Amino acid sequence: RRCLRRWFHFWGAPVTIFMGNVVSYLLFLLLFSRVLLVDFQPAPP
Amino acid sequence: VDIAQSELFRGDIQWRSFHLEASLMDALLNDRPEFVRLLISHGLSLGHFLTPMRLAQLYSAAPSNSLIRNLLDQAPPDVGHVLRMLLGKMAPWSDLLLWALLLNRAQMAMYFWEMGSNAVSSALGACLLLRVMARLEPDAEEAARRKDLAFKFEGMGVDLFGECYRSSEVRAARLLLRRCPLWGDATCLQLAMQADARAFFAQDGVQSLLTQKWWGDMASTTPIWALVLAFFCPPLIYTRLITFRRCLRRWFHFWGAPVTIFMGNVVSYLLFLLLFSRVLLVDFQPAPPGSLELLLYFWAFTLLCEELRQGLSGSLSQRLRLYLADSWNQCDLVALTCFLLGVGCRLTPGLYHLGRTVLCIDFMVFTVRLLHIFTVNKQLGPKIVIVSKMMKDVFFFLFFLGVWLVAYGVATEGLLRPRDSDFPSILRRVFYRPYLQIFGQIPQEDMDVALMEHSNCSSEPGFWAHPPGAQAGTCVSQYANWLVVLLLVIFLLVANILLVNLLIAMFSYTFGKVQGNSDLYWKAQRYRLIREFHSRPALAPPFIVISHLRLLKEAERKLLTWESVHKENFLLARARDKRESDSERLKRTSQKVDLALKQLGHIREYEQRLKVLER
Amino acid sequence: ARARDKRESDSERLKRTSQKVDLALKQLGHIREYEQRLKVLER
Ligand SMILES: [Ca+2]
Repeated sequence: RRCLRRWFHFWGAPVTIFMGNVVSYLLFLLLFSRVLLVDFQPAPP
Repeated sequence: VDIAQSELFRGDIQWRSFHLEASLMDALLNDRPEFVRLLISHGLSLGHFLTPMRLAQLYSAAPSNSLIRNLLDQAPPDVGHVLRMLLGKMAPWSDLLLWALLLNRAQMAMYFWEMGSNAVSSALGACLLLRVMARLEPDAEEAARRKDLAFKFEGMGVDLFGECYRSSEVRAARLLLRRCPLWGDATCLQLAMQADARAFFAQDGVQSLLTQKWWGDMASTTPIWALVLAFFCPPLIYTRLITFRRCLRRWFHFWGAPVTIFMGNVVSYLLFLLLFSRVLLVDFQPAPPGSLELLLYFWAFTLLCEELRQGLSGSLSQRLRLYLADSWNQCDLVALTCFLLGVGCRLTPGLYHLGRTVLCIDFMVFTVRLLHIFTVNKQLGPKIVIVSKMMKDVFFFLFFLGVWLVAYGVATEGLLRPRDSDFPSILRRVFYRPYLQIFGQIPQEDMDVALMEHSNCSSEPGFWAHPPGAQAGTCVSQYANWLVVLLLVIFLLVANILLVNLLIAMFSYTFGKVQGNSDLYWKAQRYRLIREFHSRPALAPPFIVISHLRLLKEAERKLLTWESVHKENFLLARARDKRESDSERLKRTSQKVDLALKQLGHIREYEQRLKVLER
Repeated sequence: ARARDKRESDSERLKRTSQKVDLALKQLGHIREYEQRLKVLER
């Protein structure tokens, strides 16, 4: 289908993968700090 | 082509216009600059030659799906509409030159401009057209050729004008530029402004011309201090201090000069800020606005009305857009808008504080706008431009620093485990406090456990210390405190030395690189400034209101001939210079040698035949 | 294009020009000898 073809075309482009990866990476750090500064406790995780 | 002149035009054969008409057409369609030059050189009546049908043929000869074809398709050449569209809808040679430019036949255009009439005006016009064409060109490679050709014309136009300027200063400068152009209405300079012909404005002649317009009727050599004394002593103008009914004529001459309007405006602007601060720091109160606050509101309203006039008289959408283009006009608009919000919030019963806050920021915008003054001085204008080009380095430093601050800030906070752990404070200790450490504010007693009391705060296992700082956390762990100090050492090393020094290195390199271009850019922008103040009403902003309320042939033939003669002389000198260059002499010398070798062979053959006949 | 560019360089023209001169000098000598022989035969 044309719609599916365009969808993969956009989401398969190297740039979009890069940007998508970057956004995920930032959230990872933000999650990391949240865990490290607050959620980290001697109790079980 | 050399063969044709050698053989077809050896002189042994006559020729006729009709004979050469077909060949000329072929050369034009096939882009044969040498031939078209040669054919015209042979006494061809171009004016009687060109026909509208032929002209249509040329345009039809555009290459395949060339950009020009797209414009023609969207647009019987109908060229006039095309140009009117490209610019914005604000003698055979001229037509041929226009045609050559559209098809990007560099040599063809170059030759036609040489035979043209309005050489200087045409040169800039070509420079404008190509740059617009290249910007719109999608090929992304033809644009490179168009950009190159544009530079060639601009370089040629400036070279010609310099010759004209030297020959007859008053003649060229005044009449040759200030006059209205051909194929357009905006003066010749405006064409340069549209084309962003940095080099052209960079020329000495125009700069001298602009300076003359900048000072208006007053002599361009008037000392600045002398102007200031005159400004504060209006009667003083009539003395011999300023070099240029008679009294009224002189009065308007002095007060109408662009420079005096600028200085008068600057003095008013400073007083505006001084009034602003007086209101902001003292007179601002929750009570209804006082006398001064009202005066400021009226004063600001005058600024708003003034800036409105600028945009309204920069094609409503066209003039609005170009007015918005100027960065300073953007600064004015944002400044005024914030001012309205401040007053609006100020009047509302419940938003007095918010009103004051936004005004304080607004005042910051107005003060920053004051940097426009430094764009006048020739030793500061270039500096301001260069500063604009440093933003690339600053952003690099910020992003690099921002990464490091997050890396160090979070790690330090993680080790300490402060008990406050309140989100606003967390941000303070993660970003703020580390940031200040760059500038010598290093709170050792808030991070080094050795400098803090030991006390029991939380039942959590491990040891704890009580920092004295109010925002340093009630109690911070001390498990691996040596690591915290170690990071502090690393952080200072990286941020406080490596990055800051690296930034200085980038500025040193960037400043050296863009010093040349920045100087040209300022010189070009100098015109835009002068035009802006040339049309501004004489009175100052606080009193500008009244001005707003009050607001509510053969010589040309002689001039053109004068232009052409210098162009012809300029080309001949350049062409002769080429012929006298070493390489050309070497080429011509070698050819003569071959001719000599040829005759030597013939002589040698003659001797042999004579020797045989000696019997 | 590169090879032609080299052949059109100034140095190469100078080299080729000098060689042609020597050839011209050679023929001049032969012509000079021819004139001498003809002059002798003029008797
Ligand atoms: Ca303005």
